[PDB]
Amino acid sequence: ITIFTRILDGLLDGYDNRLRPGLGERITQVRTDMYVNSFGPVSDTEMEYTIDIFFAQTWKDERLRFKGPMQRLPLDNRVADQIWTPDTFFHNDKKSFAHGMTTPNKMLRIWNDGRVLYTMRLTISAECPMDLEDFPMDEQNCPLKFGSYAYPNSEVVYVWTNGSTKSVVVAEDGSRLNQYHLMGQTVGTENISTSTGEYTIMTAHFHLKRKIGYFVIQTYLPCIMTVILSQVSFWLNRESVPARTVFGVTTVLTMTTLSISARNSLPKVAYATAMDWFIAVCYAFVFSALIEFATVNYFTKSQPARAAKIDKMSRIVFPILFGTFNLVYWATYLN
Amino acid sequence: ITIFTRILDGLLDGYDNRLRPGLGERITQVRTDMYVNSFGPVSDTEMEYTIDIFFAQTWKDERLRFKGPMQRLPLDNRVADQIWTPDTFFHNDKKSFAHGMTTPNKMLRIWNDGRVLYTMRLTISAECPMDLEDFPMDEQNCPLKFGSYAYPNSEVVYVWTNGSTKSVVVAEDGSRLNQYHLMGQTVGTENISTSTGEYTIMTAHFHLKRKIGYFVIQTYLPCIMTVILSQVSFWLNRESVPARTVFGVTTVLTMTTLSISARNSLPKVAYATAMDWFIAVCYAFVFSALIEFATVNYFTKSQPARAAKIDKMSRIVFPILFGTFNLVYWATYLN
Amino acid sequence: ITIFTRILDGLLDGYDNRLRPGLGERITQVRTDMYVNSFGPVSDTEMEYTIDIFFAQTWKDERLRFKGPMQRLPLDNRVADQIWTPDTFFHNDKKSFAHGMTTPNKMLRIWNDGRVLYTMRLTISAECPMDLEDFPMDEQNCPLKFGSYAYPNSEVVYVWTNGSTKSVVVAEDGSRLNQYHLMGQTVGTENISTSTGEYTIMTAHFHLKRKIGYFVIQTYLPCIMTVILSQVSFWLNRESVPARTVFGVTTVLTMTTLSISARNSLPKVAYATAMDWFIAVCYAFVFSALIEFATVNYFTKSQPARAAKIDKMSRIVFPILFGTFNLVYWATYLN
Amino acid sequence: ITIFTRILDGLLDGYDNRLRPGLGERITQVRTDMYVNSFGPVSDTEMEYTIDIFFAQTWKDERLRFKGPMQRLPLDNRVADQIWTPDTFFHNDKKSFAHGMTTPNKMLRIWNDGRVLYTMRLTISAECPMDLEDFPMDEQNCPLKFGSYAYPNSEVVYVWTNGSTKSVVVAEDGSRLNQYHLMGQTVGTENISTSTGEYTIMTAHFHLKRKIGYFVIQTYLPCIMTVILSQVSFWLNRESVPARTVFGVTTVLTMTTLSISARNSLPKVAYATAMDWFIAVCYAFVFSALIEFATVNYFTKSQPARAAKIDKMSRIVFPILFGTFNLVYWATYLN
Amino acid sequence: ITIFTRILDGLLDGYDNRLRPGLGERITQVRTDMYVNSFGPVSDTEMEYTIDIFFAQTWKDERLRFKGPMQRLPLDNRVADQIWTPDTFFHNDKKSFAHGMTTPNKMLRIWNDGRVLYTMRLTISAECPMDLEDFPMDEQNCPLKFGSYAYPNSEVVYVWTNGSTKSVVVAEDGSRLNQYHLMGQTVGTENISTSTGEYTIMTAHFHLKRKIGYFVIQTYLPCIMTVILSQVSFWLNRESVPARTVFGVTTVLTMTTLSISARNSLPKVAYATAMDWFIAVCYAFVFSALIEFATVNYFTKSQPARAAKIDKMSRIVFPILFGTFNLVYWATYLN
Ligand SMILES: CC(=O)[C@H]1CC[C@H]2[C@@H]3CC[C@@H]4C[C@H](O)CC[C@]4(C)[C@H]3CC[C@]12C
Ligand SMILES: CC(=O)[C@H]1CC[C@H]2[C@@H]3CC[C@@H]4C[C@H](O)CC[C@]4(C)[C@H]3CC[C@]12C
Ligand SMILES: CC(=O)[C@H]1CC[C@H]2[C@@H]3CC[C@@H]4C[C@H](O)CC[C@]4(C)[C@H]3CC[C@]12C
Ligand SMILES: CC(=O)[C@H]1CC[C@H]2[C@@H]3CC[C@@H]4C[C@H](O)CC[C@]4(C)[C@H]3CC[C@]12C
Ligand SMILES: CC(=O)[C@H]1CC[C@H]2[C@@H]3CC[C@@H]4C[C@H](O)CC[C@]4(C)[C@H]3CC[C@]12C
Ligand SMILES: CCOC(=O)c1ncn2c1CN(C)C(=O)c1cc(F)ccc1-2
Ligand SMILES: CCOC(=O)c1ncn2c1CN(C)C(=O)c1cc(F)ccc1-2
Ligand SMILES: CCOC(=O)c1ncn2c1CN(C)C(=O)c1cc(F)ccc1-2
Ligand SMILES: CCOC(=O)c1ncn2c1CN(C)C(=O)c1cc(F)ccc1-2
Ligand SMILES: CCOC(=O)c1ncn2c1CN(C)C(=O)c1cc(F)ccc1-2
Ligand SMILES: *[C@@H]1O[C@H](CO)[C@@H](O)[C@H](O)[C@H]1NC(C)=O
Ligand SMILES: *[C@@H]1O[C@H](CO)[C@@H](O)[C@H](O)[C@H]1NC(C)=O
Ligand SMILES: *[C@@H]1O[C@H](CO)[C@@H](O)[C@H](O)[C@H]1NC(C)=O
Ligand SMILES: *[C@@H]1O[C@H](CO)[C@@H](O)[C@H](O)[C@H]1NC(C)=O
Ligand SMILES: *[C@@H]1O[C@H](CO)[C@@H](O)[C@H](O)[C@H]1NC(C)=O
Ligand SMILES: *[C@@H]1O[C@H](CO)[C@@H](O)[C@H](O)[C@H]1NC(C)=O
Repeated sequence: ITIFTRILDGLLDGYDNRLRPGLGERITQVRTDMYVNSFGPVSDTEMEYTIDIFFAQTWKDERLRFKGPMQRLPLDNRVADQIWTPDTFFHNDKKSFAHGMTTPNKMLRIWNDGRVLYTMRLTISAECPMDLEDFPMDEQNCPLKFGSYAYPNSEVVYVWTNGSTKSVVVAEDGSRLNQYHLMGQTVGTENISTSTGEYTIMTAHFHLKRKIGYFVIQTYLPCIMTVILSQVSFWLNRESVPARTVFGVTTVLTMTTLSISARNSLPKVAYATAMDWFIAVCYAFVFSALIEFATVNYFTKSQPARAAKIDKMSRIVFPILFGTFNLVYWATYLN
Repeated sequence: ITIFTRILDGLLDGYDNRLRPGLGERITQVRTDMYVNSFGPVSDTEMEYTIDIFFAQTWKDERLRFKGPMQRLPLDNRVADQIWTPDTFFHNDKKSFAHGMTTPNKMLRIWNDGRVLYTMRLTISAECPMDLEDFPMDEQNCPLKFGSYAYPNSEVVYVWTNGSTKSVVVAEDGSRLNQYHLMGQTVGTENISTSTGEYTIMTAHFHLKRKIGYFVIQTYLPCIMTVILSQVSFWLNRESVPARTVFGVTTVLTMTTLSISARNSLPKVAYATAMDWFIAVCYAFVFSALIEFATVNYFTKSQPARAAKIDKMSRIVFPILFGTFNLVYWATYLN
Repeated sequence: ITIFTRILDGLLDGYDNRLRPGLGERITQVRTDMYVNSFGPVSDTEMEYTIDIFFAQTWKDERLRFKGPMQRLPLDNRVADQIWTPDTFFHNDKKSFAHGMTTPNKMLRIWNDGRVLYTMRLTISAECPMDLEDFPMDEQNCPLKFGSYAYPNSEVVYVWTNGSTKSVVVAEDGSRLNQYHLMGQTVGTENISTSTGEYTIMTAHFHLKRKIGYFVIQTYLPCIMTVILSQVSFWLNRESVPARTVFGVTTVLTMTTLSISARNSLPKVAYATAMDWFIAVCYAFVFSALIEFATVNYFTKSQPARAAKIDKMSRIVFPILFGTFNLVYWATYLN
Repeated sequence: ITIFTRILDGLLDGYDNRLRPGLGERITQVRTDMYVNSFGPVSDTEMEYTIDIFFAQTWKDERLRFKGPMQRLPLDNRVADQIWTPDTFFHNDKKSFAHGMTTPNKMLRIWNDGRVLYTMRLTISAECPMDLEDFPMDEQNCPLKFGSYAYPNSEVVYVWTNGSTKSVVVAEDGSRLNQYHLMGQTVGTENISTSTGEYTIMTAHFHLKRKIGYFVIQTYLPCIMTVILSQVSFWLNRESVPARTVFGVTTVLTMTTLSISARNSLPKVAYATAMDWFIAVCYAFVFSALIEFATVNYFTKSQPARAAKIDKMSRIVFPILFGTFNLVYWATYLN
Repeated sequence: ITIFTRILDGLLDGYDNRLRPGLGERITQVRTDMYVNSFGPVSDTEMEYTIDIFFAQTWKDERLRFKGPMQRLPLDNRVADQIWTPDTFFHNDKKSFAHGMTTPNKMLRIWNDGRVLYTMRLTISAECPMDLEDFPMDEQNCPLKFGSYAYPNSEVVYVWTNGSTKSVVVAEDGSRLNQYHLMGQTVGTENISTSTGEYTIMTAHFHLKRKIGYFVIQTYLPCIMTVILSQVSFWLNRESVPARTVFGVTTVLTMTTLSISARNSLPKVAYATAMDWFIAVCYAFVFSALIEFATVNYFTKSQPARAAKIDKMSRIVFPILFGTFNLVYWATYLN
C-alpha cells in the first residue's frame, strides 16, 4: 500500500489542475459513454423529463502517466477533485445534481499510459419540446445535449465510444413509465458556433410513444357513454315534453360536466388536441340530440307527422353518424 | 485524553485515505447491517418509496491497527472524514440525504485489530415498480439495492451481518402506513457484470400489502348505493314518463359525477385496475336501469302487458345480478 | 480584548475536538433545555408536525477551564466548531435544519470552571402518529425524541433541566394552530438497547386537542341542511309523481355531491372516522326519504290509505330520529 | 493597490474575529437600516409572509481603525467573513436565505475611525398571525423581529437609524400584492428577558388592508345571483307542483354547489368568517324560498286563498329582506 | 504546460482579490453580454418568470496583464475564484442559482492586455408585475435588472456590449412558451441613487403577448354553447310549465357550474378581467332567458297573446344580441 502512496504523491506533486492536458500541443479528445439507470417522469405540461444516468468520460493526460506493478489505480473522488477533469455541462438542462451518498459518486481510474476514466451518477431534468397535436396518440423526442462550457473546438473535442462500449445503454427496470413507452435511443455529434468560440455538443435523443390506456379510461369511454345517453331520448315519448326536455338538458349538463373534468388533466397548450376534437364532437352529438327534440316539439302542433319521422329517423341516423365518426377518428390518429 | 490524541495522530500520521485498505494485498470485506427507523410514504403514482435507515458497515483496515489501554475508540465524524470509507451508493435510489443535526450523524469506532465500524442515518427515496392490476386489493415488493460505486468484486465485497445483528431490522413505530402494511423483509446478495467490472450488489426487499379500508369508504360503498339508487326506478309508476325519465337520467349524472371524482384519486396508470372494473360494472348497472325504462316506455303504448313483466322482473333480476356480481368480484380479487 | 485572545488561544492550543471531555475518566452529562418559539403546522395526513425550538445544551469540559477577570466568555459559532460538542440527533426526525441568517445561530459561553453552554435554533419536522377514530373530536400527542448518535450510556448521558431552568417552555404566540390546540407539554427519559450499545433518548410530548370549528362550517352544517332538505319531501303532494321523484333523487345527488367534496379534505386513513359515520347516517336519512316515497308510490294504487299514513307519520318520525341522532352523536364524541 | 493590501493585511494582522469590538469595555451599538426590495406573497392560510430586504448594520470596531489616503475601504464579502459581525437573527423567521448570485451579496465598508457598514440581501419567510373575523373586509399587521442570538443587552444593543436615513424604506414596485394593500410601516424597539439573558429585539410592522375584489368576483356575486334565482319561483305557477318543486330543489343544489367551491379557496380557520355568514344567509334565502313553496303547496288543497297571499307576499317580502340584509352586511363590515 | 504554470503563478503571486482592479485610479468598466438559453415558465399569479441565461462579463485588470506565447489563457472556475470579479447581482431576482454540474459553470479567459472574460450560466426567477385587465388578450413586459451590489458608480460601471456580441440573444428552442409568445427584447441603462451611493443598473426587458388559444378551448367555447343552450327554451312549449322551468334552471345551473371551474384556472387578481366580463355576460344571457320565461308564464293566464309575442320575439332578439355582443367583445379586446 505504501508503494501506491508515493505514486499518487509523485503524480500530484507539482500537478497544475488549472491547466488542461496537452495545452498548446493537442486537442483533448474525450470519449463519452452513458448508462441510463432510470428514465424519470416525463411532463407534457412543463415540457421536460428527468433521467438518471451513469455518465462516463475517458481522455488522454500525459502528466498522470506512471509505471508500476499494478496496471490500474482504483481511486475515489478524493483524487478526482485533485486532478483536472472536463467541465462538461448539459446545454438544455434545467437543473441537475450528482448523487452524494455515501460519498460523491465519482469514480477515477488511472492507467499506466495516462488513460483516465471519470464517471459519475447524475439525475438531470432537461428540456423536451412537444407538438401535442396528436395527443394522446402522440410521439415525442426528448434530446439530451452536453458539451464543454469553457473549451471551444480548438481546445477540446467530444466523441462517442465506438464499438467496445455501447454509446447509450438503458435499463429495462427504470425505463418503465406510466404514460409513455421508450421506443429507442439515438446519439449524434454536432458543432455549434457561439460568441465565445465554436463548441462541439453531443446529443442523445430518447424517442417516446404515448400510452393511451389511461385516457381511454378517463375521457374517451365516459364521453362515448354520454352521447349514447343523449340518444336514448329518441325512444321515449315525444308528447311528454317534460320527460324529453329534462332528459335533453340534463345530458348536456352531464357532457358539460364531463368536459370540464377532462380539461384539468390535459396539457395546457394553446392549440387543438386530438382529444379536444373528440370531446368537441361528442358535445355536438349531445347538443344535437337536444336540438333534435326542440325541432320535434316545434313541429308537433301543426306537423306531427313530420315530427314523428324526424324522431324515428334520428334513431338510426344519430348512432350511424357517431359510429362512423369513431371509425374515422381512430383510423386517422392510430396511423 | 492526552494518550488518545497521540494514538489518533499516530494512526492518521501519513495515512492516505485515497487508497483502499489492503490495495494489492487483500479484498476489503464489508459486513453491512441495516435498521429501518421509518418506512416513509409510498407512492403508487410515482412508483417510489421513502425509507429512513441506520446503515452500518464494518470492515478490517490494518493501517488503523493500534495498541492501547482502550479496546475501542469512540469517535465522531471528525475522524470519519480523515480515514478511508467505502463509497457505498444505493443503485435504485432517486434522491438521498444524510441527517446533519447537530453534526453529521456518522459514528466511528476502531478496535485494536483494525476493524472499523462506520454507520450513518439515511432518508432515501428508492424506486419501486408496481403492477396495480389488482389495485386496491394489491401486493407490492419494493427493493433496496446498494453496493460500492468505484470498487468491483475483486477490490471490495459486501456481505450481510450473520448472527449478532440481524441483516434488516424494522422499527414498530415507523413502519406504520396509512394505506399500506409492511408484511416483512427479505435480504440477498448478487453479482452483476457491468462495463466497468463485476460488482456485488446487496438487495433488501420490503413486501407491502395494501389496505382497502380507504377505498371501500371512498368509492366502493357510494357506488353500491348509487346502483341501488338506480334500482329504485323499477318500483315507481311506469306511466309517469317524467318521473321515471328524470330519475333515470339524474342517477346517471350522479354515477357519472361519482366516477369523475374517484378517477382523480386513483393511480394514473395505463391499464385496467380492479377498481376500474367495479366502477365500470356499476355504471353499467345504472345505465341498464335507464335503458330498462326506455324499453318499458317504448312498449307502453301498444304492448303494455309486455312492458309490465320487464319492469316487475327487473325488480328482482337487477339486485340479484348486482348481488351475484359482488359475490364474484370480491371472491375473485380478495384471493 | 488582547487578554481574551490569549485565553482563548491557550484553551484551544492543543485542544483535540475529536475526543469527548472526560474520556476514560467520567461520563459527560448534558443538561438539555428547550424553548418552543413556534409549533409548526401539524399534518393528520402525513402524520407529521413541524416545530421551531431553541435547543440548549450544557456540560462540563475540563480542558476549557480557565482563570481570568471575566466569569464567562461570550462567543459565537466561530468557536463552537473548534471545541467538542455532543452529536445530538433527533430520533423521530424526518427533516431538520439550523437557521443560518445572518450567521449560523449557535451561541457558545464558557465559564471559569469549564462548564459550557451550547445552544442552537432548529426547525424540525418530526413524526407524530395519530388514532383518528374520534376525528375531528380528536386528541393527539406528538413526541420529540433526541439523543447522542455515537456515544452510548457509558460514554454520554442526557438529563433534563430541573428547577432553575424550565425543562420545556412554549410561547403562546407560536403555539397557535388553526385546527389544533396545544394542551401542554410532558418530558421524560428512557434507556434503549441497540445493536451499537445502550443509548439514552430524551422524549418531549406535546399534547394536542383538535378544534372542530372548521369542520362544523365545512361539513356538519351542510349535511344537516341537506337531510332536512330531504325531509321536505314528506310535506309535498303525494299524487305528483314527478315532483316527489325529482325532489327525492336530486337531494340524493346533492348529498352525493356534498359527501364527495367533504371526502377530499379529510385524512386518507383506512379506518372509519367519527365524521365518516355522520356523513354516512346523513346519506341514509336522505336515501331513506327517497325510499319512503317509492313505497308510498308503490302502495298508492291499491292501498292509498296506508300510503297516506306512511307519508304523514314520516313528517314527525324522520326529524325526531335525525333530531335524536344528533343528540346522541354529539353527546358521545364530545366526551 | 499595494497600499490597500498592506492596510488590510495590517488591520487583519492579529485580528480575532471571535471577540466582539469593545469587549470588556463598551457595549457595541448597531444602527440597523432596512430597504424592502419586494414584499413576497402573504398567506392567510399558513399565517406567514415572504419579504426581500437589504439589511444594513453599522457599528464601530476600534481594531479596524486605520489611517490612509482613502477615507473608506470599498470591500466585498471576501473581507466581511474575515472580520467580526453581529450575529443578528430574526426571531419570528421560519426560513431565510441570503442571495448568492453572482457572489454572496454582502457589502463591507470600513471608514478611518473604524465605523463599519455590513449590509446584505435577505429573502425571509416570517410569521404573521391573523384574526380573520372580518375576512375578506380585513386588515392585518405583520411584524419583523430581529436581534442578536449570542449577545445580550450588556454586550450588544440595536437601535434604528434616525434623521438623514429612514429606518425602513419600501419600493412601490414590490409592495404590489394581488389580494392585499400595504397601508404603511411601523418600527419599534423593546427588551425581552429570556433564559439566556435579556436581549434587545427590533420590530418592524407592516400594516395590510385586504382587497375584496377577488372575492366579489368569485363568491359574493354568484351567491347574490343564486338567491335571486331562488326568488324567481314566486312568479311561477303555484299549481304546477313539478315546475315549482324542481326549481326549488335545483337552486338549492346550485347554492349547495356554489358554497362548496367558495369553501375551498377560503382560509381553514376554526371560527366564523364575515364571508361564511354571507354564504350562510344566502343558503338560508335559497332554502327558505323552497320551504315557502312547500307551505304554499301544503295549503293549496284546503286553504288555497291563503296559499295565494303567501306566494304573492313572498314576491315582495323576500327581495326586500335580502336587500336590507345586504344593506346591513356591507354597512357593518366595511366600517 | 510548465510555461503557463509559472505565468499563472506569476500573475496570482501577490494578487489581492479583495481589491477591485484600478482602485483609486480608474473606474472598472464591465461590458455585460447575455444569451437566453431558455425562457422558463411565466406565472401570471405569482407575477414572476424563470429564465436560463449565459451571463457574460468582461473587464480589464492590469494586474493580470502578461506576456507569453499564447494570446489568451483558457481557464476554468479554479482561477475565477482566485481573482477579483464584479459582484453582479440581479435586483428584481426572487431566487437564483448557478449551474454546478459537472463543475461550476464559470468560464475564465485572460488576454495579454489584461482583458478578462467571466461568464456563467444562471437560472433566475425574477419579478414581473402584470396588469391583467385585458387578460387573456393581454400583453406583459418582464424586466431583468442587474448591477453591482457593493460598488457604486464611482468605483464600478456597467455597459452593454459594443457590437461584437449582441447585448441579448435568445435561443430558438427555449423561448417557446405554452401560453405566451416572446415578441422581442429591449436593453437599457440607468442610474439609481440609493442610501449606499449611486449605482448603475442594467435593464433587460422581455416583451410577451398572451396566447388566447387555450382559453377559447377552455372557457369561451363552452360558454358560447351554454348560452345557446339557454336560448333553446324559446322554441319549446310555452304552456308546459315543468319543461320550460326545469330547462331554464338547469341551464343556469350548467352556466353556474361552468363559471366556477373557469374561475379556478384564472389569475387570482382583485380586478375585472376581459374574460371575467365574457363569463359574466354569458351568465346574464342564461339568467335572462330564465326570467324571460317567468314573465311569459306570469302573463300566460290573463295575457296569453302578450306571452306569445314575448316568446316568439325572444327567438331572434336573444341570438342577435349575443351575436353582436361577441362582435363588440372580440373587436374591442383583439385590438
Ligand atoms: C326551427 C326549430 O326547429 C328550432 C328548434 C331548436 C332551434 C335551435 C336552438 C339552438 C339555436 C338557438 C339560437 O337562438 C338560434 C339558432 C339555433 C340553432 C336554433 C334554430 C331553430 C331551431 C332548430
Ligand atoms: C327499442 C328499445 O327498447 C330502445 C329503448 C332504449 C334504446 C337503446 C338506448 C341506447 C342506445 C342508443 C343508440 O342510438 C342505439 C342503441 C341503443 C342501445 C338503444 C337501442 C334501442 C333501445 C333499447
Ligand atoms: C315495495 C317497496 O315499497 C319498494 C319501494 C322502494 C324499494 C327499495 C328500493 C331500494 C332497493 C332496490 C333493490 O333493487 C331492491 C331492494 C330495495 C331496498 C327496494 C325494496 C322494495 C322497496 C322498498
Ligand atoms: C307545514 C309546512 O308548511 C311544512 C312545509 C315545509 C316544512 C319544513 C321542512 C323542513 C323541516 C323538515 C323537518 O322534518 C320538520 C321541520 C321542518 C322545518 C318542516 C316544518 C313544516 C314545514 C314548514
Ligand atoms: C313580473 C315578472 O315578469 C317576473 C318574472 C321573473 C321576475 C324577476 C325574477 C328575479 C328577481 C326576483 C326579485 O325577488 C324581484 C326582482 C326580479 C328581477 C323579478 C322581477 C319580476 C319578474 C321579472
Ligand atoms: C456504462 C458506463 O458505466 C458507468 O459509467 C458506471 N459508473 C459506475 N458504474 C457504472 C456501470 N453501471 C451501469 C452501474 O450501474 C455500476 C454498478 C456498480 F455496482 C458500480 C459502478 C457502476
Ligand atoms: C452570448 C454570450 O454567451 C456567453 O457568454 C457564453 N458563455 C458560455 N457559452 C456562451 C456562448 N453560448 C451562447 C453558448 O451557448 C455556449 C455553448 C457552449 F457549448 C459552451 C459555452 C457557451
Ligand atoms: C442496528 C443498526 O444500528 C445502527 O446502525 C446505529 N447507528 C446509530 N445507532 C444505531 C443503533 N440504533 C438502532 C439506534 O436507534 C441508535 C440509537 C441511538 F440513540 C444512538 C445511535 C443509534
Ligand atoms: C431556552 C434556551 O434559549 C437559548 O439558548 C436561546 N438562544 C437564543 N436565544 C435564546 C433565549 N431565548 C429563549 C430567546 O428567545 C432569545 C431571544 C433573543 F432576543 C436572542 C437570543 C435568544
Ligand atoms: C437602505 C439600506 O440599503 C442598503 O443597506 C443597501 N444594501 C445594498 N444596497 C443598498 C442600497 N439600496 C437600497 C439598493 O437598492 C442597492 C442597490 C444597488 F445597486 C447596490 C446595492 C444596494
Ligand atoms: C466539427 O468539429 C470537429 C471537432 O473535432 C471537426 O473535426 C470537424 O472538422 C468539424 N466539422 C464541421 C463541419 O464543423
Ligand atoms: C459472487 O461474488 C462473490 C465475491 O465475493 C463470490 O464469493 C461468489 O462466489 C460469486 N457468486 C457468483 C454466482 O458469481
Ligand atoms: C440507564 O442506564 C444507565 C446504565 O447505563 C443507568 O445508570 C440509568 O439509571 C438508566 N436510566 C434509566 C431511566 O433506567
Ligand atoms: C432596554 O435596555 C437598554 C440597555 O441595553 C436601555 O438603554 C433601555 O432604556 C431599555 N429600554 C427600556 C424601555 O427600558
Ligand atoms: C468591444 O467590446 C469587447 C468586449 O469583449 C472588447 O474586447 C473590445 O475591445 C471592444 N472594442 C470596441 C471598439 O469597443
Ligand atoms: C450615470 O452616472 C454617470 C456618473 O458619472 C454619468 O456620467 C452618466 O452620464 C449617468 N447616466 C445617466 C443615464 O444618468
